Amino acid sequence: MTMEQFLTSLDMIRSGCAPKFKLKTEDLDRLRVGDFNFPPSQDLMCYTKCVALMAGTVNKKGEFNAPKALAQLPHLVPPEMMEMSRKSVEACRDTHKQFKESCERVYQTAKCFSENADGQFMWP
Repeated sequence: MTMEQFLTSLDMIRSGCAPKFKLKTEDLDRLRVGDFNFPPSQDLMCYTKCVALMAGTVNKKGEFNAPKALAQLPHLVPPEMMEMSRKSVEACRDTHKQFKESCERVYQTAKCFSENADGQFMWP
């Protein structure tokens, strides 16, 4: 995918997940720019799970599949974002083990991605 297709993909992914939850627009805006520096609601955490499930990077128990994530990357991010994404997958591959609940596992892995992103991070 191109950068242009990626940016638009963010909205398309959000549209298939956001209606399932009660979410604040201001929280979604902050995740969109990689700002995870605020307390999430349960809804917001499960929203992040719905997104990762769509991407095929976690199972229904929210366990992060780092081999599959790396295999999926070309269908998720453009070339310009591959190396940053690969690095973040490696840094955050074990975050899910600290947590037991599925939504929480995904949210904390996403939060780790944002903090280990050596550049601009964007979430659907």
